[PDB]
Amino acid sequence: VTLCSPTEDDWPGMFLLAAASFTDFIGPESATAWRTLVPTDGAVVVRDGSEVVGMALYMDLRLTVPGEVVLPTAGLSFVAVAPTHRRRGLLRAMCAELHRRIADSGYPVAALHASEGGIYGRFGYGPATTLHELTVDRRFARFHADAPGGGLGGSSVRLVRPTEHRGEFEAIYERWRQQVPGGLLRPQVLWDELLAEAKAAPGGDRESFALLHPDGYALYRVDRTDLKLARVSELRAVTADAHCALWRALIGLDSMERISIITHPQDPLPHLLTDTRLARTTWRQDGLWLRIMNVPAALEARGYAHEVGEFSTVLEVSDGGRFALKIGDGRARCTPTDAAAEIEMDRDVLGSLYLGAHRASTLAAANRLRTKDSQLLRRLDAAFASDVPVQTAFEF
Amino acid sequence: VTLCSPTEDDWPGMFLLAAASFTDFIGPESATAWRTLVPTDGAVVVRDGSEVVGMALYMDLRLTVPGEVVLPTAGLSFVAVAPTHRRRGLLRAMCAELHRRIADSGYPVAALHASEGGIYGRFGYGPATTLHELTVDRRFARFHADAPGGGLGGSSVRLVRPTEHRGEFEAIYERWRQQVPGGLLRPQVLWDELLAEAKAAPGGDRESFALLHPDGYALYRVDRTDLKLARVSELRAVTADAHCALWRALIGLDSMERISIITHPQDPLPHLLTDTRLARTTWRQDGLWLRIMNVPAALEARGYAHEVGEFSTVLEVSDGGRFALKIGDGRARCTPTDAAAEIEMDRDVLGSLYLGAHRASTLAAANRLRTKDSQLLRRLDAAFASDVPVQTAFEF
Amino acid sequence: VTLCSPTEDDWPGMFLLAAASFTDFIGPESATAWRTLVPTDGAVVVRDGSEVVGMALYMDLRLTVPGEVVLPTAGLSFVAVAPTHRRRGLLRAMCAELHRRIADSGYPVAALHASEGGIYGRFGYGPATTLHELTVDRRFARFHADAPGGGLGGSSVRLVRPTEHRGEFEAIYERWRQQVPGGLLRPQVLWDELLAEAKAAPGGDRESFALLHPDGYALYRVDRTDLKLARVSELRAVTADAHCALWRALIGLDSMERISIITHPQDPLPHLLTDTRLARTTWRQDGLWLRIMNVPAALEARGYAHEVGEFSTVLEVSDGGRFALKIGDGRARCTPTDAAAEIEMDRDVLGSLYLGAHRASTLAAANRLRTKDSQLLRRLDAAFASDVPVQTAFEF
Amino acid sequence: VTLCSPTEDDWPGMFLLAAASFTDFIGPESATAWRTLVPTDGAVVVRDGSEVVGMALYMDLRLTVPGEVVLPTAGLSFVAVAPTHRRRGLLRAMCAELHRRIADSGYPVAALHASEGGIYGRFGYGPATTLHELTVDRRFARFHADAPGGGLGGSSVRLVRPTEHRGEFEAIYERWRQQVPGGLLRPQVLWDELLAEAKAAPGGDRESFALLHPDGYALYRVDRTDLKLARVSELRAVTADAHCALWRALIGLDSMERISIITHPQDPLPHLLTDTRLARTTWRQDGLWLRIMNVPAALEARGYAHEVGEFSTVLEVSDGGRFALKIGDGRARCTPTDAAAEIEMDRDVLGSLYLGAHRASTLAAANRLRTKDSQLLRRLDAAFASDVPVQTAFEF
Ligand SMILES: Nc1nc(SCCCN2CCCCC2)nc2sc3c(c12)CCC3
Ligand SMILES: Nc1nc(SCCCN2CCCCC2)nc2sc3c(c12)CCC3
Ligand SMILES: Nc1nc(SCCCN2CCCCC2)nc2sc3c(c12)CCC3
Ligand SMILES: Nc1nc(SCCCN2CCCCC2)nc2sc3c(c12)CCC3
Repeated sequence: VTLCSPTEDDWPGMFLLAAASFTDFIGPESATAWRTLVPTDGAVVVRDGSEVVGMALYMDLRLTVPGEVVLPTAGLSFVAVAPTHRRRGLLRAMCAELHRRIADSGYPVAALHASEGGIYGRFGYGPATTLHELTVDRRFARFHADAPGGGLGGSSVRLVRPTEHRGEFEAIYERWRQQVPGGLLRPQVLWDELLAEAKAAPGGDRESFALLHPDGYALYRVDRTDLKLARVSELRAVTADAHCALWRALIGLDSMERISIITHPQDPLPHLLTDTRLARTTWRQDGLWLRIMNVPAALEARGYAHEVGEFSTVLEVSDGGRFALKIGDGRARCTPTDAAAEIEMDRDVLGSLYLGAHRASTLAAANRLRTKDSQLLRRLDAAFASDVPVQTAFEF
Repeated sequence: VTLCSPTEDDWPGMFLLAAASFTDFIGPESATAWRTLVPTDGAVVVRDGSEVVGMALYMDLRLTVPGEVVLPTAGLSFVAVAPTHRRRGLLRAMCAELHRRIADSGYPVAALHASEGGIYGRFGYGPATTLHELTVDRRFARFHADAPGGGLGGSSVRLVRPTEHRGEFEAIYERWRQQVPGGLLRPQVLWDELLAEAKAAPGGDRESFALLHPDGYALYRVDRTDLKLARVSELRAVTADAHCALWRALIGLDSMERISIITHPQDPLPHLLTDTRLARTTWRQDGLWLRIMNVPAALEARGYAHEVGEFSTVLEVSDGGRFALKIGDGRARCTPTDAAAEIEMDRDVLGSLYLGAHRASTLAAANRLRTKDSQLLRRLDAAFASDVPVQTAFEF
Repeated sequence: VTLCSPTEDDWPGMFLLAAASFTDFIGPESATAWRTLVPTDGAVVVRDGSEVVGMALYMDLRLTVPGEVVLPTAGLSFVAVAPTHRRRGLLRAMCAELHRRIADSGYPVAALHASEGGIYGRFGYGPATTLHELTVDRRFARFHADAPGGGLGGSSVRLVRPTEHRGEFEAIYERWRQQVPGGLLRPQVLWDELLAEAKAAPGGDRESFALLHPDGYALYRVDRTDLKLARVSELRAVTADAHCALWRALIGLDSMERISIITHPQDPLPHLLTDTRLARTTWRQDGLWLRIMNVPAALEARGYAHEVGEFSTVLEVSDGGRFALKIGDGRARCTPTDAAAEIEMDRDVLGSLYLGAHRASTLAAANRLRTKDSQLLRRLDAAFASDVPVQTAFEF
Repeated sequence: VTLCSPTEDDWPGMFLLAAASFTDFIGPESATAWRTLVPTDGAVVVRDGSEVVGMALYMDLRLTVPGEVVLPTAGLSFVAVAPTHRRRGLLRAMCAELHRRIADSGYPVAALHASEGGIYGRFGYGPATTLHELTVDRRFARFHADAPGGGLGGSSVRLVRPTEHRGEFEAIYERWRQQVPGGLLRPQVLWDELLAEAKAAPGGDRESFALLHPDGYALYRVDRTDLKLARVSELRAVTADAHCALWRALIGLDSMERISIITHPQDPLPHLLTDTRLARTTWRQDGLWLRIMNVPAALEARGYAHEVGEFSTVLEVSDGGRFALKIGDGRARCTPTDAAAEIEMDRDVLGSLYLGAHRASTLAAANRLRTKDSQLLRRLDAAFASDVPVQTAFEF
């Protein structure tokens, strides 16, 4: 067992390990598209003597963070150890090698989507966004008087075939991802994939329809087995008007009993209805996980709340450095120091604060984040908070 | 049909309407205890010609709000219209009469627990706290290295009969409710009720056990039908140590597969585990609903974030007044003005911001809260936010 | 934390730990009856500083083993560690102390019923009997021509109130337990308990009825929630005639769709029907677990198959001795030796072979039982096998 | 209605009756393969006046019986009566005709797989092997210290595409079926069928993967609807090492919660784990059914336990002959006699004892097997028992 970059002849073995390791694997001729996002030296394989018994890679991604700043981001994915080589330390070896390469390439952060919430904390990854399934019983749903877009005169929302309005979706998503923390550049090849999932499958998923507004879209389909449920796969809205308009259209799906969507905890949909409770939260999970690769480069890159006054402190990341952190005017300066640490935390905890989805107060309550001054805790809390709520772009 | 204060001879008719209207009604000799919390002229009945076809009352409560300030609070409850007198405007008449009496008595706020999330918005009530059911699969649960109270040496947590350690629970709850927004004074008679629910029922609920720490307690019981589920009815912890210690004890219930609890969205339990995901959010609802009875008295009474700098603005509540609002140094001054409104909202929306559980940004996104300056929105957001997270005390 | 025999004043604390540790606990005034089966120095408690945080005891039992031989048996039960004192090594301390006392008292074997199949292997306990739930769809059930007791003329089976025919049940059970491996003497106090479970509970279990034959009985009751299911709590038959007669009566319960019973894997009921498949096996578990306390005393006490010819060998139990074992004429001689071991196994594996419910071939296939001669394996297999099939008496 | 051998022009009508009679029918161009195993005069059809309203056939099979002896075996299958011709005695006519031809061809035994356990007893078929579904919760599964193949150094097990390692599977199965009672020669055409079921179906079964050891294999696939369940379709192991190695690989399927397999009651898997209970028995049924066509030829062909001493007796099969049976040195001599019968049974009961999966004691308890000497019962029991446990090869 040795660690190597895969050659063209390894990929068939990687696809076999993929098929056996991921229930949701989309076959090799669709994995061709994701491969384009893997840089030269983005992948490691472990061979036995030889078949692939281990693999991991990263993709080149652009992640939006608070202050509408776009970071280069190594997206970890396609991580797998053969069932025949468990408890052999292959993951520890592969992750160490990719993190070496990710750091040496100058990525300030790495990101992934977890298959279990227990594996990735020990490698410096912290859950950074929260998924929120809302299911609406749309038979009872009435919009509030105060809701926009309920006036006698035209609807701006159209029902369309997704495949025929790609450019409009691309345009809206591009505007969306640039102004929202958690947003990812979605390259051409993943739009090719998204619109091939939109056509009906023989004895699989049903036809996907689109609701198109000048400033937003929604892709939805009826569930395979529950024919009274509509699953909103993706809703992107740039303006509050577009968000409300699109929800009026979805509550107008009179053949459905329930609309379900995976959104963020600050989704305003409940407040659009006369009865907040009709939009039930039916499921919550960690979305994107973040590993801060370079602490000073990442803390300096994002914006901070203009509301909190200027303040200084010393932050220690366990096996990650000690830094004089000064925050004011929504910018941070982060420099090396040997001064006494006022605030200590593991690198994963920093990942979790970074997009401003978890409050420092909460992590401190669990002792994930040590300090002896609670004034500094309130300040971190307010500084790291995000004006624009954190959303999740797409699974990779 | 006329509106009257009930006399001693009306209560049997009220109890009949209660039994027919509330599935969870606890019989008349236990309703005797709650009656003590109803002031003279706290109740209205509607008689037909005569049996009770309508009733509503308020109880005298002390609600803790941000800045560890305790408000007198009218707690609405025992609201019911006979199934024979629907769409007759009896609720509108009864609520109007109680709100007249509540206001004239000098209560700055009123509060209730909703049976539906659609009834109470139009009477000025806004959902103000969020309930969060966490279910833990305790077979997989491992505490983090960073977690307190996992060191060789004594446990401070004891397993006890609830009935034999009342004074200790009372002491801990009193300390808890005084330092947490949403906290309610729990009077003697509701401790009498809480410990009568703690004994096993013939073909009903099972025996309740207590986990007692110097600085916290947990009441739990095994579910009636699911014998592998433990329901934590109530966990109160004053210190992070007490909260962690009590959870180590609950994960130690080796005969159970799952521990469920109703807590708040900022509960640190997920962050105590190596796997955040093992604490699944299985259910979310509006907890306490708030009606601000006197806008200037309530905005002046609570504390605000010291982090946001001093700022002034003009707030209009629909049919509720217009006020020059100046906030700085965590105090607010709120005075009458006829100046142009910068910020507008219905009274219910104010109820929802008041305990700092909903962000103004979120309500603004839904157009529940109108302004043309987004800088002022960020400021409201930060000012009204609560350092100590908002919890729910007990249903009334 | 120290290990002590409990005094009369400890038992209230033990009952508290019991109530919190066992979902099926029957309250203290019924635990009074089982207490009579606990000898002086049969119990250990661990106190903290003081409440009971740990307890274990054994009861004096008479277990029937192959060759209709009755062994004195320490029955372990009432084992519990407080949820506040997990991973503290209290079980290891308590089990060590009881095993010291059990051995020094001259018990050749100890036995228990497991709450998990993973705890008790490391303390020398092997699963020794197998439980088998058969559910019959009695609407389709027809007895075979070859079945006894289907002839024109009287039925010998009567439907009776259990409480009125105690002596007859006692008589039949006494005959049953003396001729069946796994049989236990059931003392007077556990008959007092068995017939108090036979009366209907308010919002609990339904009335128990009895089917009484001269040479067997069946206790059954309709399920709480499934009113088309009859649960046979206990069927004891001395003669094949009695077993068949009692099943004709149970298939005659025309208001029921299904009869369920927990029996042994060799129960002949399937072979009584024209359709073997109508008696579905719906559930299987380990019944009684056995720890051989004195290897030579236990191997010498039981009978062996007369069919296998005389043979000698050397058996090593890990940390349990090495013995020259000679078996012939259904007796064994077991003496100390330092000669080379032909057969090796952990003490738990011996427990599992002892009642002849597990085949040595099967344990050898799993490498629980090492030898290099497969002829000796066939011989062990045949010797240790039981003519009369192994059954489970009652849970303790 | 008359009984005829089908001509080439009957098969389309037979396939229609098949499609309407068997839910699991695989279409006509796959039935082409099984047809090759049907000898000339292996099939009967009943025509009405003309469409096929009745059919039955046998296939030429080689069944392994105790003593690693291989019998020619008529495998009954494709038995069907049109729903329009029930209770017309067509099955009785067709079975009589095939049994005439099977006997006259010199097959000592016939075998089938039942669609109901109630049809086939009256035609002389006895259930002879037992199926056992084990489901493992693989999250908790830990192998015992004593288990083979858990040492630092290479795994001998590989994850492979089934279609690319046919010869290896064939080799291992050939070795397996020759040394195990219940084993069947699997001809080339049924390997062609087995590896066409191994590829993913559009809106059907998922891709099948293989775990390959030098001395064993496992075919598994994720369930259609339960994506956390892996179904092991087939596990064949020649050595205990291979069996353990393959189970370590299956417990290493970390994306699955549960591994299910259909195996035999003596499968050693439970004993490989620290917790026997984690391998739950979730389902049991009759596997292969056996009809002894020639009693003396079949009793003479198989081996018997060498452990039981030489003994003689007289066996009567109802309408099947009376025989002087002498068993010693694991051989039997079976000759015609008119001497008094010591042991009587229906032919089906003999089928059930023949592979040594049912104990004579058990069948005697049900009066399926009459004798007045219980010493002779113990001897039959031991003689007919099988050293190597009885397994089920494949459904036909
Ligand atoms: N990165 C990829 N993603 C996907 S689908 C996203 C599934 C999300 N998971 C992600 C993990 C668990 C939760 C949910 N497919 C492929 S194929 C292929 C790649 C790749 C990389 C290069 C070859
Ligand atoms: N206030 C009371 N509460 C209760 S139990 C709390 C149930 C919570 N509900 C509250 C509403 C819906 C959700 C859940 N019982 C009684 S009796 C009695 C009173 C009263 C007042 C005076 C006579
Ligand atoms: N030995 C006892 N048994 C029972 S009920 C049997 C339950 C079976 N379990 C046993 C374990 C798990 C499976 C199923 N109750 C009591 S009270 C009391 C004793 C005792 C001892 C002295 C005070
Ligand atoms: N013998 C065959 N088997 C199968 S699939 C095995 C199904 C098992 N059943 C068997 C019975 C019920 C339980 C389960 N298919 C065919 S097609 C075709 C034949 C045949 C014979 C000649 C044309």
